[PDB]
Amino acid sequence: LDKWVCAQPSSQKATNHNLHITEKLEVLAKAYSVQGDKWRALGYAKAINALKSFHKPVTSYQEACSIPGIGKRMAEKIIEILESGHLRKLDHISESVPVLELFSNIWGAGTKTAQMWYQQGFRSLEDIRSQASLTTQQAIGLKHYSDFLERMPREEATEIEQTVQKAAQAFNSGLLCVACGSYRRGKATCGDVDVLITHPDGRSHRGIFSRLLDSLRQEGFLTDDLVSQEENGQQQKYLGVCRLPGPGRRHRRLDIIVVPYSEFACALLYFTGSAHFNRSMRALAKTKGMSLSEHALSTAVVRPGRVLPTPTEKDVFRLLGLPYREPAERDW
DNA sequence: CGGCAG
DNA sequence: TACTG
DNA sequence: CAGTGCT
DNA sequence: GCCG
Ligand SMILES: [Cl-]
Ligand SMILES: [Cl-]
Ligand SMILES: [Mg+2]
Ligand SMILES: [Mg+2]
Ligand code: NA
Ligand code: NA
Repeated sequence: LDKWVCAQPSSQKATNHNLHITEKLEVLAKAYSVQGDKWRALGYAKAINALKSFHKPVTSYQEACSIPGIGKRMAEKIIEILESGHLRKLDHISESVPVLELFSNIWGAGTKTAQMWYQQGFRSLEDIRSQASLTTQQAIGLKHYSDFLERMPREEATEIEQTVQKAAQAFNSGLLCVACGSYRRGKATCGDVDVLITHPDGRSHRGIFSRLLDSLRQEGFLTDDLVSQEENGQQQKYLGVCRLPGPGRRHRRLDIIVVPYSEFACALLYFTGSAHFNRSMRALAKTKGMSLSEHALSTAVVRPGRVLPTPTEKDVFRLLGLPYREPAERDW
């Protein structure tokens, strides 16, 4: 399993012997991403991780092609950056890219919405404010534009997780709440706070979003809601905005999901990430005739598959033939 | 040639 | 994979 | 449904 | 973009 990142520790990227190469490829990858070339950007992402994890500085066209995640096209850009120190294509990125990046950083606006605004002639958030037709989400996103681009100290994430846990455990002391995402992976700063809630009795998790959200709204803790389907009663997730009380506090993104205990480990695995780690592991499950989601690890379906027993993260690693990784080692 | 997570 | 419209 | 966001 |  040298071809899968979920099989390796992410700490390999700590000693990156190719920054002068990857720093330029990241710029190309971002241009493709904001321009909508989802797959070309994905390939660039995997090559940047392969290069970041390689043991030595790359020096040879042959050496480069041998690396999984690097083919002929990528090799030639490498040999170009090594020989000449610069990469010519970086001076031929569409001039539209910076504006596209500006717009697609509005929460709720993606590549298709950005490309449309650009075609209609908008070039600044000012134009967007005053001429674009915005969705309820995009309007909130626009209003917290800077805040949603800002990361917070992991100490503030702990306060936010504690706020949620105290509210939830107030009306059911048996609830378990866990902070996931970059927080659980050990990062010093967190872009948002990802809270996982369940009840170990297998049933008391049902019908608690309503109680929890009202409790957290009665405190003024929640300032905006991005996604919160709370009419059908099948609510699985919540995405919104919060702010801790007092001076010098910023608006922070908050994601909550409630899960039945039977799905804890898979829910825990998905929410802890990283995202590329998840896509790698899930891609690995497919090859082994399995299917991994936030709900379960299961076998392929009948042209309804069996659900494999996964009481802990460890068991999901074991069933996929992978060495276990601490959450901090899944930071791909 | 087509998938690329679910 | 779960939302929105 | 297309588009978007979550990890 | 890369991969099988
Ligand atoms: Cl991979
Ligand atoms: Cl576990
Ligand atoms: Mg996060
Ligand atoms: Mg989140
Ligand atoms: Na290769
Ligand atoms: Na966006």
